[PDB]
Amino acid sequence: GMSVPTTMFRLTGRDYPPAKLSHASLIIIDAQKEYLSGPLKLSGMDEAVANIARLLDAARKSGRPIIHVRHLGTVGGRFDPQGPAGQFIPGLEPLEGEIVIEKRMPNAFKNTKLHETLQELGHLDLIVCGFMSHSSVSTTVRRAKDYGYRCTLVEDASATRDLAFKDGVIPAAQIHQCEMAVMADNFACVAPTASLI
Amino acid sequence: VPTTMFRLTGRDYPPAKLSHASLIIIDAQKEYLSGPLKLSGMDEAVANIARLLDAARKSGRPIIHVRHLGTVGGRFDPQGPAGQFIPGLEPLEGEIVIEKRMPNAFKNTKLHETLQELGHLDLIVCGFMSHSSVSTTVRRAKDYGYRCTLVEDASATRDLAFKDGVIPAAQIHQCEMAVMADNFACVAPTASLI
Repeated sequence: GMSVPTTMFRLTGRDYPPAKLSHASLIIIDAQKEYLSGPLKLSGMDEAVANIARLLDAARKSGRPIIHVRHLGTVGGRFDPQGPAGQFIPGLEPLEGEIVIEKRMPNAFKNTKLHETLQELGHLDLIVCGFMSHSSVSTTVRRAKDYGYRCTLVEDASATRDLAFKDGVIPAAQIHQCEMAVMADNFACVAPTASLI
Repeated sequence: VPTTMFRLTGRDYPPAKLSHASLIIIDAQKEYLSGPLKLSGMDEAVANIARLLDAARKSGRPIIHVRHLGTVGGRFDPQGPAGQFIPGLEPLEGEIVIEKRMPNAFKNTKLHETLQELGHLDLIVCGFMSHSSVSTTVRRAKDYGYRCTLVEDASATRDLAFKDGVIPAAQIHQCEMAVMADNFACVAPTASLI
């Protein structure tokens, strides 16, 4: 057969199974209207949002803990909390009983008590989705590793945008695939929505 | 060509000047020269770390060597070659050495204490692997309010598996440099700093 890279997980024998929704807490990062238009408009949003909605539906049907994260934002600015950009994406609004936090940093733990909350909920397995894959999602998943959580990142329920590399452009798909490979190497199980619901 | 999150939020800062900076070299160890963790483009990355070290030493700057602890039968075997510094990238007396177990070089280390003691908000970061310990450490440094400049040609990674196959080291590295430049560090070549 064909030789391929080995994940840090498999090399060290630290690979864990993907999360089962039935034993997990679901975390939806930054499902906000900022990402539907303007310079932060993300690629492949129709399907990523449809998949977040599927995960939410499944989590609610199953009675699982659900945590919604949003940017604190800036009044009159990006993720404006007094304007459309700070609002939840239609269909991805929280319901009564669900946890909702506001954060300043890409790391959703920093000054939010997300750690205390996840301790209280009692699950080491986290299912993670949202935006942007390379920034708040990547950072939060990495931080969760430090606290000993097992993350399963839902690759088709997350998105990013085209990024600059010097005076050129890397498509959103290429950024996203690279970050999914990076996550799978050493920071999370990476899985499609259909495998969880 | 896209703008950055930094510029959109007005949170962009200038690249570091070596004269006002602390230099951090992440895991410049022999593990990454051979074996399953052999990284791509190491000849030039190591030559550039050596250039940064030279320049930092000539100018009397704080230099922090982060080394991975390692384990018997694991990576960076601390009783064997893999755990040693790459030739030419060894510390000199009066430099700092910090041992770590996790990709985040702050976790269970005195790296934060040390950076605070050194006084410099500006960090020049290089080393290995770009997507794992380097990316993680630079992301964590944002939390503490540090300004990072990541030296893209003094860092490296390896080919990785994904759902649709194998992504070459060069592609991983370029994408992570674009990611870093969006929201986590100024990204600059070695030549611009020395």
